[PDB]
Amino acid sequence: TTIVSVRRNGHVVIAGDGQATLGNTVMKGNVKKVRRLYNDKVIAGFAGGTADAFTLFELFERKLEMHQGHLVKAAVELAKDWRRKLEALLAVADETASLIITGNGDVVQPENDLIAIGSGGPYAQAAARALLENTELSAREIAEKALDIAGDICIYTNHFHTIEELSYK
Amino acid sequence: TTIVSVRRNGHVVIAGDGQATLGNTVMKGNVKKVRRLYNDKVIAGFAGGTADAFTLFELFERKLEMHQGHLVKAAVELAKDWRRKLEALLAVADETASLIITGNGDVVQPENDLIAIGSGGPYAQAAARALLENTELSAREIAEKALDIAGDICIYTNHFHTIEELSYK
Amino acid sequence: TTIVSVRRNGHVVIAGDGQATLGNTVMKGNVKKVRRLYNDKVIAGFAGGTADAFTLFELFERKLEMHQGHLVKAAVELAKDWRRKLEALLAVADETASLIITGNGDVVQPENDLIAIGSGGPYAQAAARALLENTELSAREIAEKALDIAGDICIYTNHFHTIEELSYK
Amino acid sequence: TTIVSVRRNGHVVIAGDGQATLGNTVMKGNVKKVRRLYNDKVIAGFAGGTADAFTLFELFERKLEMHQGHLVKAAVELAKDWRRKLEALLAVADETASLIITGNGDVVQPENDLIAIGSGGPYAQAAARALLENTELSAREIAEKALDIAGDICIYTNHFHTIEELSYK
Amino acid sequence: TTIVSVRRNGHVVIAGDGQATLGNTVMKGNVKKVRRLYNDKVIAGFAGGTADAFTLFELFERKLEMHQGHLVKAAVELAKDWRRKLEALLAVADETASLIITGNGDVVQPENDLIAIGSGGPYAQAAARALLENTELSAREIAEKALDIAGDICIYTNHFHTIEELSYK
Amino acid sequence: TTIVSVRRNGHVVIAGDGQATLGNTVMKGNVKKVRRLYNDKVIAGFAGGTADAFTLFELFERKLEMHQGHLVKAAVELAKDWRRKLEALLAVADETASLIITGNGDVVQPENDLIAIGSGGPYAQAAARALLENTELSAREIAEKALDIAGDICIYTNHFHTIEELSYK
Amino acid sequence: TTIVSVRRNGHVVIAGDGQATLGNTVMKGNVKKVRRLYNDKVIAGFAGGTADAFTLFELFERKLEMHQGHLVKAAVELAKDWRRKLEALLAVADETASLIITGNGDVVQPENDLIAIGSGGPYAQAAARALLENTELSAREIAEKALDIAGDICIYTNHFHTIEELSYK
Amino acid sequence: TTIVSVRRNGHVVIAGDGQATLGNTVMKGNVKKVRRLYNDKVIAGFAGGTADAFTLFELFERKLEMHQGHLVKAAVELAKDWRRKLEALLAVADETASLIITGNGDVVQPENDLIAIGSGGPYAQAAARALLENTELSAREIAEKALDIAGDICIYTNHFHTIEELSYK
Amino acid sequence: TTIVSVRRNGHVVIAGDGQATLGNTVMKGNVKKVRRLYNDKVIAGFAGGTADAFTLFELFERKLEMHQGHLVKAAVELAKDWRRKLEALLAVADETASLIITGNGDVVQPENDLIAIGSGGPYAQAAARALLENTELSAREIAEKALDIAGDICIYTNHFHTIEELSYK
Amino acid sequence: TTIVSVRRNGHVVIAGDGQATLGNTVMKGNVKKVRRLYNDKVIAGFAGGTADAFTLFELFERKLEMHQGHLVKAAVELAKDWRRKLEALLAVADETASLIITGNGDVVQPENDLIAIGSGGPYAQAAARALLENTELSAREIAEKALDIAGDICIYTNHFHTIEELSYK
Amino acid sequence: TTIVSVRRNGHVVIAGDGQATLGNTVMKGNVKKVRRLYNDKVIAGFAGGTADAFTLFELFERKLEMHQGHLVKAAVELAKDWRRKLEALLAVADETASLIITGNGDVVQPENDLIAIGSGGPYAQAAARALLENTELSAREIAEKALDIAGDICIYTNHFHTIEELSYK
Amino acid sequence: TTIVSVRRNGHVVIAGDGQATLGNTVMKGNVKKVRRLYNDKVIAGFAGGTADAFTLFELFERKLEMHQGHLVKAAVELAKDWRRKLEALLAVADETASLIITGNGDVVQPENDLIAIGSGGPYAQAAARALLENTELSAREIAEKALDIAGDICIYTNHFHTIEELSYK
Repeated sequence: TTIVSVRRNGHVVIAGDGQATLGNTVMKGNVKKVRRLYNDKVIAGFAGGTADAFTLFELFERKLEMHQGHLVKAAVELAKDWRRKLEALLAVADETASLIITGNGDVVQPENDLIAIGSGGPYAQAAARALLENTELSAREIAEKALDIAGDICIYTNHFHTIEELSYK
Repeated sequence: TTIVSVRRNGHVVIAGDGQATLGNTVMKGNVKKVRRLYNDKVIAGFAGGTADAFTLFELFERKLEMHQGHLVKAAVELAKDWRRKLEALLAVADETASLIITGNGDVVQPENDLIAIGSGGPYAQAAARALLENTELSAREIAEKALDIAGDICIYTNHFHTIEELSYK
Repeated sequence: TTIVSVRRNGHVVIAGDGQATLGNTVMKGNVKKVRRLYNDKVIAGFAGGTADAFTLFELFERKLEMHQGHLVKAAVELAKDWRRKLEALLAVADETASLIITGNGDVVQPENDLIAIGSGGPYAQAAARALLENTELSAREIAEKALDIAGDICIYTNHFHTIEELSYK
Repeated sequence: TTIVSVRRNGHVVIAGDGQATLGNTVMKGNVKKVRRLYNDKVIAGFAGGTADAFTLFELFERKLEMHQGHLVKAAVELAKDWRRKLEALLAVADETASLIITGNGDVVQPENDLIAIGSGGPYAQAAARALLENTELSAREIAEKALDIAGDICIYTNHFHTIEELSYK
Repeated sequence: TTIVSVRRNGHVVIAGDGQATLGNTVMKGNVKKVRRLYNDKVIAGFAGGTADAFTLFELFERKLEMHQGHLVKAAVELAKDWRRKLEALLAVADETASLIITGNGDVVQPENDLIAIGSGGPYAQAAARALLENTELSAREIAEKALDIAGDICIYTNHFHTIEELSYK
Repeated sequence: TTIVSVRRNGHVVIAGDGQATLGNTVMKGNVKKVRRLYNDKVIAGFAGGTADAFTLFELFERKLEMHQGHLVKAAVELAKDWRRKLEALLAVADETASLIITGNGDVVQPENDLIAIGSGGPYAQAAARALLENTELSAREIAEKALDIAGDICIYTNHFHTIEELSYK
Repeated sequence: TTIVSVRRNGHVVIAGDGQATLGNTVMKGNVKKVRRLYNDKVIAGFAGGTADAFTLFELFERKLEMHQGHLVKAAVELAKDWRRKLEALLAVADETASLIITGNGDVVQPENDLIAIGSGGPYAQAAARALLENTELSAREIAEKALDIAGDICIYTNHFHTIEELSYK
Repeated sequence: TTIVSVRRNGHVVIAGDGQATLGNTVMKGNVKKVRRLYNDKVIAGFAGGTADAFTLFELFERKLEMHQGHLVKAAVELAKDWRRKLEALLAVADETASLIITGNGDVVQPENDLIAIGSGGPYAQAAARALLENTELSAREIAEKALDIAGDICIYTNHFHTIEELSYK
Repeated sequence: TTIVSVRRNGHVVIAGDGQATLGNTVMKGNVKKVRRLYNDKVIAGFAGGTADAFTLFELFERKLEMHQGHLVKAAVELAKDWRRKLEALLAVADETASLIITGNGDVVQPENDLIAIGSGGPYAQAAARALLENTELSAREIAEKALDIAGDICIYTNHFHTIEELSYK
Repeated sequence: TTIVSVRRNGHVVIAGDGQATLGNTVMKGNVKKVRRLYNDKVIAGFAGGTADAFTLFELFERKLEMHQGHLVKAAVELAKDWRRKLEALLAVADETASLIITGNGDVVQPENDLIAIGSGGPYAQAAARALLENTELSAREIAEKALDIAGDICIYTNHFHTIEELSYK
Repeated sequence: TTIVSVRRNGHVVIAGDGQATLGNTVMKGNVKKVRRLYNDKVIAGFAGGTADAFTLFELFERKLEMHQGHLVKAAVELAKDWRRKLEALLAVADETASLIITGNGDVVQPENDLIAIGSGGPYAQAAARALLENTELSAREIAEKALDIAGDICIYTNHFHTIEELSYK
Repeated sequence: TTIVSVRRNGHVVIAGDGQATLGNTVMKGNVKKVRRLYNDKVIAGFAGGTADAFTLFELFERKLEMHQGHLVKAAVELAKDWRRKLEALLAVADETASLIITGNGDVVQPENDLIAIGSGGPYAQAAARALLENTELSAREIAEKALDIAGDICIYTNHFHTIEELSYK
């Protein structure tokens, strides 16, 4: 799996592949790993088992309403509620911030709001970081291009894309 | 990796992917796994390390000259010379026969001259066997279509193709 | 085990083998892995332990009545009730849709309503996909032929068949 | 793999399946695991890798000539020559005796000249022993029927047969 | 251990050995693994820990009274009450049917009412299947002879016998 | 540890050593591993951790009162109550019967009421069985002599003795 | 396996079982593990692979001639010649002494010329030691009775016997 | 460690880090992993043990003289001479070609003369590939920037650089 | 990770790196591992998962208010409340004392109020101890210099710093 | 860790080292492993984690008051609670008795009130036992000298001492 | 095993137990582990296999003659001849020095000519060191008393003694 | 084990501890791990087995004479002769340079001629680096003080010192 998030110029996106691997075989190639939440002003991407991550969605989407729609707090609260047999990673972003929510119940603020998680995560991070620091490409162009390179390199990442973008100020 | 060989209507082909995998990463995606030998009337495909298999080429191409270019004998003789470690598989075919030459030094005659070796071997075998018994497709069409399906399913097989065909009577 | 589902021309079928394996030995060779439900206009096939899957039947057949006989909703509802980790897979199809219901509680829509689950799943998928894209065979002919190839290749799949077909518009 | 040998009424046979398994997949289903030697008055069957066992053939067939055609001595001598990186089992029989030649270099005289080696060995032994002690069936009938049952039970044994019989006094 | 059940000509029997093994040592050699139930018109044999299986007896003998003495229903009901893992296997038979009740809570109808469970199960199955298909022996003779062979082959099965027979129409 | 129980001529005894071993070192050499229960007409010996076994005592001594002082029933009932994180063995005997109560919750009736459990169990069993079948020694003499031999042979058994005898009819 | 040697009243014997075990299955039950040497005034028993031990025979029988027939010296000399890829144990006795010759090349003088080697060795030692110290049985009676007990207890020892006795002064 | 090679516009460079890791500790941070050869018109970089790789240098620098200074042939010849207990990777480039020389004795032509080997190899490949396909940066700028990103991501790669450039035509 | 605490001349500091490692890759390099508490007269540093340690903060900051602001008691009370699925270390200091609060619920008083915890802990301890005993550097200078050396040596520690100082009497 | 207790001539002492080891590194060298309790007429020493053992203190010191100050009971009650994923040993002594309270919840009376627990326990036991049986040294002299020897031999025991003595009648 | 050597007042002794352990069982209890050499003015003790150590004897006794009878001489020369690698330890002493000769071919001068090797070595070292530093006992008394304590503590050491003393100036 | 080397102001030293550890016990505490070579103008220290390292001495001292006394060349030549690998580390220094010679046959030039190898190596590196960069201490003072700290922290390093110094220009 590979989930990428890039933020640039009042835009933020999350892109994910669609590969589901069982052993050395592809079960499915069109998995939707990126969705919108909270009246479509919150975007999220997941890596891991479809169940555990879907648990996290509701569990997170709940905390969003339960906390006004405040991204950071909703995530922080959730860090306590998971602190139990789940293994998945969650990439979450809105107009204000971008974070990662992990299995142990950690909440992580990526360095430049650049998120790259999954098996193919580090490869996408390398491509994204490169494009960020040496081009004037858009957050959507960078995330998409980084995801293709990751799929080219990671055996467990493909070339099916789901991309959700968020325009703001 | 995946190597397929199909024989039908005075034609015989060998098709192979181009993926070289190190761990979970792709080192190279355009490996040439299929070549011609002996004045281009013998075709061969390999699966395994580039070195050990290249050893087998020369070691086999030698026995071809050393034995008139009689395919079967040259292979059988080689079975003794490796009977010492090498881990690679060799698919070899000509106008007359088609065989597999393995690491332990075995020589195997496939059931209907259908060869499918490599990690993605079995999946290509299933696709080929289906096409063979249920279509009127050519040996080249069948091998190519089986190799794509194998690449689609096997994590260790890609969609780069090298195909060598041999027309005869 | 191998369960195959093919949909073509107002027909949909599910086919399964009959092998039950304990270690390296065959316990039973005539397991019924495919049944009809809901007044025989819903067909289902399972892979896994006879118990956990039979749990899923009732648990699913319940939701069918509880939800009008609506296939998709009944499955989606069940995804919550299992979200307690049973290890079986369920292939379910009717006139309208075809889905897979897994252990973690996921519900999956296969790409072209082609379902291939079990140990021998991928091999049947390869054969089915081939036949689908290169013949004019019926959904029943394709599923049966794909199941035989799977049984030929999978050590854990045999040649006992249970097939349930569904004619509609 | 199963190899069976039965001796009864001046007859002795060796029967073997044809399955070659790689992981959980069948590579080949028509392997010839039984042959004749020494001007066709010695029969042998093998279980294991095609190479190591083929080494044993020549290595054994050599000792046969080197020792007159005396079955027992030729085998005993071989026990020293292998006393080194081979893993295979050898079933050998003639007019006089029947033995097993193993990897460590042991030579074993089965209890009632009933030999059953391979993964499916014990199941064929049980069927054979039953038929032996409770029927008047021929050595060929017993070996064949025992091999089918073994193929039915062993995941690693099939229903392809190679049978070599030997009539004498 | 080994439990065998054979049904033939209005007779049904269950036979079991007496070996209790701890590590590589025999704790006890005269374990009673076969008993009668429900006014002695139901017979049962068990494989596993003496406790867990004895739990199953009462738990099963209960359902028998609770359900009229109907063998199949009593077993099916029990499949729910155990749905923890108990680790034992239960062989149960009467005038009407013969079944296996397992640890996960499965209920299994053997192919020809031939039951062979335990470590030595498969060997007894092979001998029984042979005798069944090639002799005219009684259900008691076949079960006993199959149990001896299993004890001869299985390290964990001995030659102490407990046999319960049931004559009917 | 070695606990021995012998029954002969209206007498029954239990004998145990006194060694407590931690790694390769002796912590204690005078452990009391044999006691009397239920107004001193029930004797018991244990092998394992001093805690888990002492749990078993009370848990067993309870069921004795709870069930009249009936040895067998009290033990059988206990088999359910332990069917959980204990690892110990219990040897229990009275005027009527002698049994072993194990960790999984099994209850075992030894072959000739001869009990030998612990690391040095099998050696004492061999000595006891010998004396039983070839001398006219008393149950106390046999158990004591078998325990010494076991201590001589087992690294984990010493020569400190605790013996409890029970005279009856 | 179990090899026993007892010396008493100008007699010395060696007794061994006949079981050959492969995994959990019995290959052969009538192995001859005890023989005579050097004009039948030297007896020997072995435990291990039939090959390595047979190597030891010749290698030892050689040193016997090479050293006059002196038991101890012949064994001691051999200790140097094996001081290399053999794993077997050798029990050797004559009119004068009794010893064990092991794989590392050690020569061991048992305590009271009582030898018990093999998997079932210790159990036979316990029975033998008991009989020795508490009966007036003959060396042949003791060894035989100890071997039966060992076969009763060891999973890897049977009840087939080969006994060689030696009468002297 | 990380070795990168980029070729663009009549330039070719090799860049490497300087980290030497022992366990989880840094032994040295200024290792020179890139050098010039053959009168400074051949550049090379290595990954692995300082010894084995230095062996490869001389062994390769030898073949360069021994073969005119022809890069490809000198490498191919070396592939035979190593076809033995070395574990290192070699990156080699000149005016004409760029190759990798591995431990098994393989010679690999990278896809677009882009070489990225070492633990941090794949991350540098992703950054380089990105810059190549989306900027107009120089081969030196790309290699340096890709090496920094690799050092940022790989625990086993640092930010010490050794860069050798080659201007031609 | 690496947390250092030094106390000297009415000053006490805590210094931590910023590296977050996942596998062999750096997720984040600017983690804040040191904070102030209780109206900024208590400083704390953590090592481990961001979640479990953040649990400890609140859980500890709670006990501070709950206990007057008494450092030692608040920590000791917490030792009971965690005596449960957390894995983190906590370095805590004020005007009066300095302690470590671990996962099992231990509270440890370091030897000279010198705290060095984390993967790079011991290396920082060595540098700090050296500086302490051989220079007149400030507690802040020592901690910072020790942290750099630790980051230079530990693969899992970087050179991002967060330092909190506390001036008192 | 090494805790020693010696009782002689109306005196009883407990001595412990101060080493705390993490991996192969010393975290702390002046740990206080011996304290006084219950108005300083009860002494105790611990071995293990500082937390779990400190739990045991309070848990034990509680039972002391709760039971009067009667040693045995306070310790026995504590054997409950630890009787819960935990590990620590406790040495406890007063004017009347001396005992060990372990992790499983056992209470052990040492042979001659000589207690030696911890990694270095056995070595101190050896030295103490020697001095006891061959000198007229005081209980304090013996315990101190035994502790030094243990620290000299045990890698996990040092030469920091904490000694608490108790004079009585 | 346990070998002790003590030197005091113109005396030097070597003491050893007699236990030979196979698995958890005692093979022999009266092994002679200490002998005299070189016209009985050199004493030696061994720990390990009887063979490898006996090799070392001759190999050492040889070098003694080959080098005048110079103890240190003969041992250092031997260090080269063993530089096999087979497993035994040798304790050697005369009028002048005392050394240990190990498997890798090291020669070690113990601290105060106190040698304690074997499984029970460290325990004897502790007892000896105690007695040495706190009594006026003889080298023979100390070694004997230390060996008993070691036998009491070590599971692999018994109370059979072989002691060789050497009086000089 | 710890070996430290510091070079400062025309001086260079090597310091090592004396601990030899077997399991968790100290075999010896006064091992000499540092010596002089080549007419006492070359100093060396080793870490590892006494044998393998002593091999390295002679093997290195040889190359010194064989190569004039040139430190670097003698070491480089040796790198080939070791390229069957004795597991040891070698620290070597003279007037000109300082290097490490490792087991795989690598030769490493430390960063500032500061060498710290062994289990306690990194701790001594931290202390040394600190002293170097923050004091005006001598190379001998720094190495000794760093070795003490390492011994204080490493469980496998003690406080016995061997120091060799070398004065030059």
